[PDB]
Order: sequence, then C-alpha cells, then structure tokens
Amino acid sequence: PGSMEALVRALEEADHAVATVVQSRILEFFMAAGRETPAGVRGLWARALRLACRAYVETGTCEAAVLAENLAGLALWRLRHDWDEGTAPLLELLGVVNGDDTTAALTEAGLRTSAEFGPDAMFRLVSEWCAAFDEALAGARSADDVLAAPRVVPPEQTARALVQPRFATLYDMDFVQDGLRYVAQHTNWALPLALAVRQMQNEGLKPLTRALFALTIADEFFHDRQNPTLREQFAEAARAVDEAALVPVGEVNATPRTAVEVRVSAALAHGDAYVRELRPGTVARRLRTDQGVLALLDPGAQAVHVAAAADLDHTQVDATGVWEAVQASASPLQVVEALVTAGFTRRHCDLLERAVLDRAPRLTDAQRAVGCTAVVGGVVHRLLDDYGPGLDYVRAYTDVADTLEPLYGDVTAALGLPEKGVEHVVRHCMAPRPPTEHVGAARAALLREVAAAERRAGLAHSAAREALNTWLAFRAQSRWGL
Ligand SMILES: [Ca+2]
Ligand SMILES: [Ca+2]
Ligand SMILES: [Cl-]
Ligand SMILES: [Cl-]
Ligand SMILES: [Cl-]
Ligand code: NA
Ligand code: NA
Ligand code: NA
Ligand code: NA
Ligand code: NA
Ligand code: NA
Ligand code: NA
Ligand code: NA
Ligand code: NA
Ligand code: NA
Ligand code: NA
Ligand code: NA
Ligand code: NI
Repeated sequence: PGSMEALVRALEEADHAVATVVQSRILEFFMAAGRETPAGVRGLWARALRLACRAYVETGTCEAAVLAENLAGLALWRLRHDWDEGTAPLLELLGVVNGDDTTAALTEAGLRTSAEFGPDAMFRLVSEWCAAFDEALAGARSADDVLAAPRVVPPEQTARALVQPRFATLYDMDFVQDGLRYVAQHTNWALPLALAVRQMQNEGLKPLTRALFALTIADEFFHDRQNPTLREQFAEAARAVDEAALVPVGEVNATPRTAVEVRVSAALAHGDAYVRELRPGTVARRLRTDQGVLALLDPGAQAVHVAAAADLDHTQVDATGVWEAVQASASPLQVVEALVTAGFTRRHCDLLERAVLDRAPRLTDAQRAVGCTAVVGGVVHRLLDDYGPGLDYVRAYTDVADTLEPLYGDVTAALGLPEKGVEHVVRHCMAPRPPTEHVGAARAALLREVAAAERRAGLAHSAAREALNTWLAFRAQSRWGL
C-alpha cells in the first residue's frame, strides 16, 4: 500500500519493450506519498532493487538509472519507524539494503553502489545516525536518576549530533523527524527537575526555601512514588525552618486555607514530603502570607512560597529581577533556569497567572512583573517537553503560539506589554530553530545524482529531474514552509 509496494507491482506488469510505460511508473514512485515501515521495506527490498536494475538494463533510461542507484535513500525517505523499539529494526533493514545481492545487481546492471542516496552511503550514514540516536538516549532515564545526579543539560545539546551537516541528506526523512520527536519527549522533562534539585541542595539558601523546593519536586516529578533521598532532604530542611515563618496557633485564619497551604502545612507538620492532607482534629500551622514573611525567604526565590506570592492583598513579592532575567533569555536553558531558580515552577506559574490576571485590568507595576513572569513561564513550561531541532517542534510551537491571542490578547495592555508582547517574549527564547538549510542540501545531493545519470544517458534534462524537483518542492513547502 506504500510507495515501494505500488512500485514493485507496477514494475511487475512487464512492458519493457516500451521504455515509456516503465518511465511513468518510476516517475510515479518519485512523487509517491505512501509511507512504509522497516519490516515492509525489508520484505520488498531485494525484489524492488532487482526490478529497478532490470528496468535500466532493458530500457537504459535515466529514470531507471536514478531509481536503482538511489533506491536506498528514496525507500528510507518516507519511512515510518516505531521508535519505542529503538534502532534494531532500522539496523536490520540497513543490513538487507547493504547485502551482497544489492551490489551484485547494481554491478551486473553496470550501475554504481556509491550514489549519495545509494546503499553504501545509506548504510554508513544511517548506521552512524542510529549510533548517535542511542548515545542521545543514554542520559538520565528516571526522575530517581536525575535526583541522584542533577545534571543540567541545554535542551539544544541533546539532539545536536542528529542534525549535524554530515546528516543533512537524512534530515527531511520521516524516520529522522520521528526520532527527534522521540528524543525530545524522553529528555527535556528532566531539566526543570535538575534545576529544582540544585536549589533544594543549595546550602546558601534558607531552610524554608529549600524545603519548599523539595515539595515542588515531590509534586511535579514523583507524585506518590517515594524517593528516600528526596524524603531525607525535605525532612532536614523542614526541621531547620525558622519558626517565625509560621502563623501562631489560635490566630484567626491560622488554619491552612487553600489546597496549597494544606499540602505544605501537612508536610511540614509531619516532616514528610509525601503527606499532603490534614485529617480533622489535627493541628497544623500554616506559613505566614503577610509582607513580613518576605524577610524569611530568599530575595531571588520568594515565589517558591507560592501562597504568599499569590496573597496579593497582603503581600507583594519582588519579581522584577526574575522578569528581567526571563526577558533577557535567548534560549530554552536560560529562560527555564531563570524561572525555576526563582521558584516559578510549572505549577507556580499556573497559580500566579490565575492570581494576578484575576485582578486585571488594574494591576500595579510589581504585580505586572509577577504576572508577566507567570504567563510567559506557563507557556515556556508547555513548550519545553517538545523542544528540538525538527518538524515536530515547529508544529508543537505553532499550536501553542495560536493560543496566545485568545488567552492573553485582552490582558496584555494590563500587563504593561505592547501588542503581541507575550508572543514576542516567548519567540525570543523558545522559537523553533530547525536547520532547514539541510533540506536544500539534500535536494542538491539528489540532483547531483540526477545530473550524473543525465550525463551517462547523454542528456541535459530528464523527466526524472522534473518529477523529483516537484516532489522535493512539495515536501519543502508543505512541511517546512520553504
Ligand atoms: Ca510504539
Ligand atoms: Ca508540550
Ligand atoms: Cl508549592
Ligand atoms: Cl504536535
Ligand atoms: Cl510584530
Ligand atoms: Na513511536
Ligand atoms: Na518495528
Ligand atoms: Na527481526
Ligand atoms: Na551496500
Ligand atoms: Na550476470
Ligand atoms: Na550540570
Ligand atoms: Na546552609
Ligand atoms: Na495564638
Ligand atoms: Na534560589
Ligand atoms: Na504589603
Ligand atoms: Na512541558
Ligand atoms: Na506533540
Ligand atoms: Ni516515553
């Protein structure tokens, strides 16, 4: 049902004394849209290659030459590979493509094995690419792993080897773009966790700050799964909390009021990060949310006490520095480090956005800084899991970008931003940066092989050239907007 299937069939309808039928069929494959799977290509490869090689032998046409010599690349181009199964199935298909019969058939037909989209080339580059893929995924696997070794990795660094220029001819191929999606989905999530761990373990931070960070980690990354080292680290910090930060029992509204306060109070009352509720009759003090609590927090991370930061009638946290650092950020690492370090975790952004926007249009400048940071932050957090150098992130970004106007168009003025101000900040640090110049390089490579076949055939223009150009142009526009 795919491209190769239709081709094998079509070529298996004989008609070789009429080079013109053979050409139409091949030209159709050149422009086909049918996706294929590794097992599918693997089952059809030898027959497909043999039929293409035989097509050139009997018609001597330029289309047949190009097909046979570049079949490996053309077959891989529309490949649908299930990345949950890793590289093995791809390597297994490459083993078939690269087998002795492929060389024997091309040689006997008097054609090359060495085209830029040929079997030798595809075996070498895709093998290398798969090795890079495997290396990219050999980083932290679990939240448990990251907590133990909280390495901070720039999101851009992870898929770096996979989109380097030597792999330019593979870039627009479906399995590559699918693989980029897979790598991003399995690596990016760890950055905010690693960043929060660094704050929890930061000996220059106050005990209360460190305790609250531990709770954000338990809530965002562990839920109900107990990690003993997280457990110990929260307990140590909880035990050292300045008692001045807590509201005295017996004062009005002293009981935890919001879900946040109950969750925090329960963990503090038990010295246990995984306790999130208070059974009735159990006394537990809540953290103060008055302006005086700010002196009990770290100046750069007050928002980590999100209940205080959200209590806008009583307390104004200082978000000017974090908002400044967020604005100045020109990469995912920079902006996410600015957010998380200041206590603007995913959940806190969600809460502070709600709290500030519920007061619009009449916001103070200090409230604007909190709201701006929380609005941009929520958008950054949403995009981060998808972040990468390929088509999937372009699509994920566009989806997010389309929601900004209906969400924020009416509060941007109140937030003190110009028209499109949210998108203008988000684009500065999170805009997709795919190396789409690879698409052009890939086309250049294919046309060099077309031009080689044109010369062997003794022409200066071929239908092959026009079909392939039409195909590549459709892909370039329809996928990348080029
Ligand atoms: Ca699967
Ligand atoms: Ca997302
Ligand atoms: Cl919290
Ligand atoms: Cl998407
Ligand atoms: Cl603009
Ligand atoms: Na998959
Ligand atoms: Na498979
Ligand atoms: Na197998
Ligand atoms: Na080969
Ligand atoms: Na022979
Ligand atoms: Na690091
Ligand atoms: Na300390
Ligand atoms: Na009291
Ligand atoms: Na901090
Ligand atoms: Na105040
Ligand atoms: Na995310
Ligand atoms: Na997605
Ligand atoms: Ni997964």
